[PDB]
Amino acid sequence: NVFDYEDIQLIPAKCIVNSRSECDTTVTLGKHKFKLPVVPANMQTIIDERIATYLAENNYFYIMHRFQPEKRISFIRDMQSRGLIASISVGVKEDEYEFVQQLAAEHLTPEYITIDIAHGHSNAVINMIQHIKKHLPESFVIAGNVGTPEAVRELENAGADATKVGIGPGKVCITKIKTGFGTGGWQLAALRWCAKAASKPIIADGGIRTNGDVAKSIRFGATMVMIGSLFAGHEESPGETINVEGKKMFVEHKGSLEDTLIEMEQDLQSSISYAGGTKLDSIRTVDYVVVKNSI
Amino acid sequence: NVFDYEDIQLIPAKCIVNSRSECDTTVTLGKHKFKLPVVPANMQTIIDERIATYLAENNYFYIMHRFQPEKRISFIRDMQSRGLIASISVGVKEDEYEFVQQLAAEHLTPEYITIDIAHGHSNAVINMIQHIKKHLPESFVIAGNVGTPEAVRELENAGADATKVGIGPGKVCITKIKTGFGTGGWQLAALRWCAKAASKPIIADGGIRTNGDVAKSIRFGATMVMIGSLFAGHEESPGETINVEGKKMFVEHKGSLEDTLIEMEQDLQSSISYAGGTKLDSIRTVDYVVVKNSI
Amino acid sequence: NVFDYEDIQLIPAKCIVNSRSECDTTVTLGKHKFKLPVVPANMQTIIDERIATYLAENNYFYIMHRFQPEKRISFIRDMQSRGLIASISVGVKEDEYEFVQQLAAEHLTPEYITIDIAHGHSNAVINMIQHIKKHLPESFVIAGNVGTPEAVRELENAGADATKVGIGPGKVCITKIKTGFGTGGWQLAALRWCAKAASKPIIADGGIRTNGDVAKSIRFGATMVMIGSLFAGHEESPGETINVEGKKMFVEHKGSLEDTLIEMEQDLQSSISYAGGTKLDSIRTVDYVVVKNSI
Amino acid sequence: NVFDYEDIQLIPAKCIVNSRSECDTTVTLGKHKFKLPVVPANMQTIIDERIATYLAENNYFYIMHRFQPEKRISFIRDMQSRGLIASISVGVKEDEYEFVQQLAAEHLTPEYITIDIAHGHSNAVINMIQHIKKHLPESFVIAGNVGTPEAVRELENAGADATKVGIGPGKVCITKIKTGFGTGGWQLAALRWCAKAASKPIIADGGIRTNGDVAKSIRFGATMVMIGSLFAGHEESPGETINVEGKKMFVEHKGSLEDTLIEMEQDLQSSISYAGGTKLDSIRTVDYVVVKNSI
Repeated sequence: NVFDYEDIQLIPAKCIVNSRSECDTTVTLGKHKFKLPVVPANMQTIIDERIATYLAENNYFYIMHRFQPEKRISFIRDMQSRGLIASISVGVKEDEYEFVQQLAAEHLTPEYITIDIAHGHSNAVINMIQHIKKHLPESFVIAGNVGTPEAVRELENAGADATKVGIGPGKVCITKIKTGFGTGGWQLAALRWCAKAASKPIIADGGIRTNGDVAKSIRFGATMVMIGSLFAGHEESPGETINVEGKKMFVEHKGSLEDTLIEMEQDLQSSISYAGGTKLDSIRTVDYVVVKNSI
Repeated sequence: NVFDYEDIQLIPAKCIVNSRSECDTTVTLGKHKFKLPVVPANMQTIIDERIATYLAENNYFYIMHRFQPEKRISFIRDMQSRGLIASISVGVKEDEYEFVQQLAAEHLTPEYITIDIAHGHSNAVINMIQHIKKHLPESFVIAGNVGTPEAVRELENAGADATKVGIGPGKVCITKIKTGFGTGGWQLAALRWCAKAASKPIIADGGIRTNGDVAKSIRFGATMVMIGSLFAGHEESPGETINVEGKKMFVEHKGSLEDTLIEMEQDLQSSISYAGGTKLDSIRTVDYVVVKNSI
Repeated sequence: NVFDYEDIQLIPAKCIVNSRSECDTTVTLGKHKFKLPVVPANMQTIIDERIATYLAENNYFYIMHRFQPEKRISFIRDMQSRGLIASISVGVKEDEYEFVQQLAAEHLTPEYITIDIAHGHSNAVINMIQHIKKHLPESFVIAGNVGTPEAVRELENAGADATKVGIGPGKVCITKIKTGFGTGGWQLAALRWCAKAASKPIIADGGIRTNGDVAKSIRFGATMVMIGSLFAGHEESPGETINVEGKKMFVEHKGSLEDTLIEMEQDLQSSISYAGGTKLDSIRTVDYVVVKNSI
Repeated sequence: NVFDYEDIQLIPAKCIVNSRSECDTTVTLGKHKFKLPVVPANMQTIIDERIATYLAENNYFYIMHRFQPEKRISFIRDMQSRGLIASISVGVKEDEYEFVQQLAAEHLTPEYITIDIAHGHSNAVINMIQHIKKHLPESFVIAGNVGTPEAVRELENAGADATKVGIGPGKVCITKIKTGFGTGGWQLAALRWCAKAASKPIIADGGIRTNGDVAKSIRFGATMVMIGSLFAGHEESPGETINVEGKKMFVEHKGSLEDTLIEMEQDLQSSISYAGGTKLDSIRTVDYVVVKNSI
């Protein structure tokens, strides 16, 4: 009964809008509303401070990476002084306990904290959730990564306000190849399985290959969809651009992040049109089929 | 229980003809009889006025595109004055309401009108059917595109004389990739599903890769099969031809449309031979299997 | 429940021989015994008179093609005068009725006659069987091609001494692509299905890609296996050979037919070894599995 | 119900270690403990005397090949005099009966003897087990190769201390292609099937493509995993190395065997981490899924 993104087709329902433009693609996560149910991967190869500022300035969700952890206290302070959301990443080591205590003492509370660990179903993650909720009670805590309903439950019960689902979701990623474990090759069914157990929002993390996979993630129960590859290789992205005969970034060149986000929004409005609704939640009650040949 | 064209093999029955030439490939749609149960895609990259005249002059069904909508009233008038069928396309916008009223006033009635919309299960399409049937009662109305039995039913009930079935049927088309919705990758099973509900003729639209897929569409309940790629890239087709070392059209060169239609007819006679009959409907009662590896 | 050659693995049983050389690969068809349960395709691109003489001289089964039908009466006479089996092909047209009568009058009786028609489940084939059995009662009659158990039954009941099973068996052959009918992509399961109904020997025709597919055909109930591609492109084969940097025939070059037949025999002895027997029929009672990914 | 390595994903359990370094990857086979549950293929293209000495000196299991059988008595004597395990291969021919008797007479007892035959379910193998156990009772006897639970049972019952499972396990190996028999294309399910019957340790032989397949073999019941390709093409391996623009060995160049074994150990510690344990046996009780598209 297991499948992935490429195996699913959603079934259209009666169209009730006269134009895509009528369809509302917004979503709320905790106390804030955002333009789209998508978020760039919280990695230094995908996001940086300039991209995060663009995103927050235009009401798109972001989560900053923790590659330069010494910069996070200033990052928070600065975003919040421009009236922008501060959304950061933390780990679970002893120095991250101090970091959090530090924040509590300057009375900085980031709107969002993501605990970002490969194998996030652990007491290390559980204790960090409990520590964060003690010292920064107003922070919205996203915990992961997990791959099972028992894990989602345990993390929600520890106090997480959301969980991030995906354990080496790519079909040929390192985790899958080297360990034999994870959601690689069945990420969509894994998401469904985890979502059926969840009382709190889920961020679906990875395995996204097309804009249609965003609608599919919403059907099987995501609130936010975390995306790597589709956001990689924009002019704004980390790295260098390579007439000539067509650019490459570090593998091809996708142009402007802004155009990509607009197209994502348009494609998602089309999805809502086909779902027979006018808003994002309409995607959640469409029927679907599992196709025979998907590759 | 879902599959597509490549997964199906039809099972032969006792041959009762001494020659393919004995097999009748004709079909009727409304008040007219045609040579073959196939029709070119109603798009400007596939059909034009010269091709439509060839087709009507030789008793092949066609449906003209609406890319130059201002030419349709003259097109109708001219075909009908040469004793040829006029088969046109319309949309659902306010100006198409006027267009239809225009026709009613010059007492032009095209034999066939196709309402051609991407997501055709809509009140926009339902109201256009009702408008057409009021002002041009003698016009044979084909409505689409749809992908479900509830849609076929609703459109038939609104007054359509046929429906066109297929929602981004190609395995790697835009609709599938960008929205996650439609019949892409299971077009044959979608056709079967829709056909079981239908009281009126169905035009099966797209996913056709081989001439054998025409017989397969007939088995699972099509009356006409709408074809794009197989008709693309003929000398007569829109675009330009490119010794040398073998032509290309815009991707390869298939030669003469007339030879393609002859071969389609011969291949279809072979299908009837294998079906144990002498006419097209014999294909409808053959057994079939769903193969394991189809790619 | 349908599959093909690539989906099947046969399961080994306790080995009871000390050497492959102990295993007997012979088979009987009618009144004669042959070295191997394989036979080249009866086509002019695969067999000719020199190859047929080699085969008969060494107790391998052959069936000559009918591309030069005027030569068949002399071919029979000449083989039989060298004490060799005469095995020919016939069609079902009125002149083939005369041909047969001709034979009856010179009291030439070929040991084997193959009625070779694409869609062999027909009254044309049934009447030719009955005609042959009237005028040449001692001839062993192989009739085909068929693809169903009802067809095998009808042909056996008409008087055939064997049937040939396969209707466009190749995964990308003409019949499959152009008509949508036949055993293409499920030839092994088709063979099994037909074999369960049969009271007389079956020749399994086509879809053979490896020497292991010969054992597989035997398991699912063949007596002789007709092979095209594996016998194509030998030095002895029709066509022309193309240092240099390695030969081609018309697509690569396989060397000597004799070496190919020796290797086929050795590979088949290995199959019998793995089947836990010492003779060909041991392959018929092994267990098997249907694998998940076969391509 | 049949599958292979590529179809399986193991499901993570709650992580209980603070570091991979906490996880114990050791295994015992008979009277000795080794670093890893892996062993190089006992073939001259993979192992030699220098590699065997490295392995034994560092507490990795090895099994020497028998390509130069005249060297085995000296090999044993020499290893054992350096305080190293002697692990050799034997066949089942009459001269191997003498070889064994020879050993018994110089009172050389190798710690490990592997009876290495393609089709090892045979009385030839059964009698060699019984001969070995009579003349060298202290030798740990591994018998194979087998592919069924009845074979494992018969060999265990004859006196084998372990069995080696795999009959042409590779997807495109000779045995599969030429005979139609064996575990090729379903090696993991074959291992599971055989393991459920076994009272003694199993060595899983072949079909390993990734380090994650080691954990998968452990889940479905291996004690040691025999590996060919992943160990082929190291600087230390048999053959010759080919700036320049990147080395090849005989197909690419993998560098140092020592680095490969370290990485294998690290990857396997990660597997134990994901399995929710601290030792190898934790992998044995994880849940798993069978994915839809695996290629």
